[PDB]
Amino acid sequence: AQANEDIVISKTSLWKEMQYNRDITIRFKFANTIIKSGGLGYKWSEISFKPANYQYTYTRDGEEVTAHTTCSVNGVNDFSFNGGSLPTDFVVSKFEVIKENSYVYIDYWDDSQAFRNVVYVRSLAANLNSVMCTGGSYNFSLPVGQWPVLTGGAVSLHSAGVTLSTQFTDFVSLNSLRFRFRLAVEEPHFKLTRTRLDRLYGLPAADPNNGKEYYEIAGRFSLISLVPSNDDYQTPIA
Amino acid sequence: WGPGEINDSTTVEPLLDGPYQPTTFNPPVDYWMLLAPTTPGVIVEGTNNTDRWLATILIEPNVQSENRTYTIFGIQEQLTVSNTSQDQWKFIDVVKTTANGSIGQYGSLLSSPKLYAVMKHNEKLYTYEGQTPNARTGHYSTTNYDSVNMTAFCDFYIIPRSEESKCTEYINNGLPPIQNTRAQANEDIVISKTSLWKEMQYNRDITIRFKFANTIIKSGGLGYKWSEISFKPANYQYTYTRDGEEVTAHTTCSVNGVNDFSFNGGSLPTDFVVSKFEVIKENSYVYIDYWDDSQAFRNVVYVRSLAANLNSVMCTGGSYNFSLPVGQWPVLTGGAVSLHSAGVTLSTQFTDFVSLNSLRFRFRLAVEEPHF
Amino acid sequence: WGPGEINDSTTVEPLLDGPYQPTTFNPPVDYWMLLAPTTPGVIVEGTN
Repeated sequence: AQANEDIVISKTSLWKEMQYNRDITIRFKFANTIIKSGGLGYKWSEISFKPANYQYTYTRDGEEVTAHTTCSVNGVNDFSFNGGSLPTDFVVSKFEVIKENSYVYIDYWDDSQAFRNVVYVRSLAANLNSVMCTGGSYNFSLPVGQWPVLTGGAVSLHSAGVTLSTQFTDFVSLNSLRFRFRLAVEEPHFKLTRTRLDRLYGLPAADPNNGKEYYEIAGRFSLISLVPSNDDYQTPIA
Repeated sequence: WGPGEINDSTTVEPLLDGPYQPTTFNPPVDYWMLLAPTTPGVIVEGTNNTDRWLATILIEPNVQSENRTYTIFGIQEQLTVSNTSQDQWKFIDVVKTTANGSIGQYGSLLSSPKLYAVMKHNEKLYTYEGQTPNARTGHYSTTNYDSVNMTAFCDFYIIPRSEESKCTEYINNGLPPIQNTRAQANEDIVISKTSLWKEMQYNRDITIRFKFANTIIKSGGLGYKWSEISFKPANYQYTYTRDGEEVTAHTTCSVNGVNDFSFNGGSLPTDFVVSKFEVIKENSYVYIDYWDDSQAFRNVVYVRSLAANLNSVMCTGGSYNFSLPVGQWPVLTGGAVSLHSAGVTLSTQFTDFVSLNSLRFRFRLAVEEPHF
Repeated sequence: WGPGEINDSTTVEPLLDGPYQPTTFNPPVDYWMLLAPTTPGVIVEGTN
């Protein structure tokens, strides 16, 4: 119920704007957990994705960069392929599948002077080269009968802008950054086993690594921010 | 100014209702019922249990005219049945009169793909017939015998009214049932010269108006087989009286930390089947955004810090019901969570050369003593 | 900087029981089967 007031905390200062251009690469990977439902032999509940943090190492003009990255997915489509109703059927709750209506919400962190410099950023554009993602295989164990395997899945990637976010607590400030991505479906399909409905488009949630090393993407930086600099009174009348 | 949202919900694509237990039914009016057989013989017994006692027989190929006992209703009954071709099955119909009634010989269909679906419409049982190339329909003189009760003897699928074209296509072809089928330099260029900047501490009396947006959608089935109870963001416009000037604002809402359940109350096609049932609990997050118009809010960018002392508020729920034409309906009543202030974050979008921002407000929640 | 985001915490724990189909069954080892009818007459039928 108090009134309006404006209070200053300290006096004026000098500020400079500077373009930043760095050659960059990013390392990329998924993660998964398989939480099955309780039951006798044929029960599955969740096959979904989780984020994780990683460390890596680059080279640029003879300088080392330790990295920190984390992966997540936005707008993931969901399926539930019913396997029947009998106590030995493939009753299942939740499958995770991706379509080009889904997005990616990965983070990216360094220790270089460039990232340390940019907090008060105006414009941040980049040119990330499109890459490929594929799928592998994952089997199941059953009391009897054959064994069903999730298999296959491929997509393309495409840049969809950058988003920066900052978390403010009662005590400290938390910086963060994301990376939106557009997905483009490819030809390999889901070779999921032991049920009728098959040959769809997208990726599964079972094998995101596929035995590969990791996922690498290269790109560029275009940045602008405000930094302190030197005075200009040295040449008052040039 | 714009919002930021996290969500995905699409559970409405089974397109196959699934196999069901063989059980005595009281099937409702004007509905389609798939007949999935295992071995030729008796499929379903359906009777008016006063006058009419109906069933049908599937027949293996290459069988000569032979009467065979079959213990329908616990009593045998013989009928001369013969087969002509060497690759197709046969379909017939039987009409009974009483407990020891006569036999009404009907039913005719050449069966390549081993499936059936023969149902009623407009107080009239419509029969089907033929062979996969250009098989067609018929009907029997069933003058409103709709009190008939089925008795399923196999596992089967169910279909509603308005897509009889697709069920005709399927009885023509059948489902595909295959289960286990198989760079350079790094420079920094200057934009322009320096600039002068000062920093200001701004405090405003803050009032926020809030209401939530909900959606209920029916899932295909018999009246209760539902999953989708979805959540939506809200959008409003507001007016404020603060220091003589008027304030306009917009606000959206979203929630993270989904706490979902399901009521799988049985397996019969009239049982209480709920697949997705979300009730929030104390360890989740709610989100609020601002599109304000104030001069102080006009200048919110390049923030060093922003604290805001808020008031804890009460949030309660209401009641809901359903309508399936049998029994007595259940009621969904409850809902109460006290809301407390929590951390506040800022996020900025970017595209081409313009920026989009959003003030995101997080609130910690708590459950109350009143019970539900 | 530090890790901040929450995509989704899918907390679905609705199962502590489950209804099944009154048909035949082959029992495996080390489990239990609950049965409770309401109609007078035999309900359980076991045969070896």
